[PDB]
Amino acid sequence: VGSEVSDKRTCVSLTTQRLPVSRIKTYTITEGSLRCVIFITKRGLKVCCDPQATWVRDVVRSMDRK
Amino acid sequence: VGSEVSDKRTCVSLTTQRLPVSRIKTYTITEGSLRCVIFITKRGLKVCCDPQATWVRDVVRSMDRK
Repeated sequence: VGSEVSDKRTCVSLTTQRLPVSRIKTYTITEGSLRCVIFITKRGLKVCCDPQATWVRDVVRSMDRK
Repeated sequence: VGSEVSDKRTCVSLTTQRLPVSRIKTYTITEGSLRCVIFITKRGLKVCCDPQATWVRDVVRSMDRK
């Protein structure tokens, strides 16, 4: 959520229950080059599948040899 | 049988994306005393959390090898 609503990621957040969870944990699903992140919260869950969509050449990484 | 039906599989579902998935799979979360079942589909995601209440006898799912 922010002061802009255009392109975040394709994530959906569904609110269910109000029962406490052990910890707000995130699960990553990786199937067929598809990532999915699940946020378990005490008021709902966020599930966000990403087919490496945001994976562009940003920043440009280069590992220092050693 | 009729219009009386407040009982349903209490799962929250949203349809997002349209990319084919490797397998419509389910991940079952068990954190604390909370169970959750996540359906990955090629056009949506179903997250069904169960704090151990939706225990009905049907479906009969042999655990698809995660």
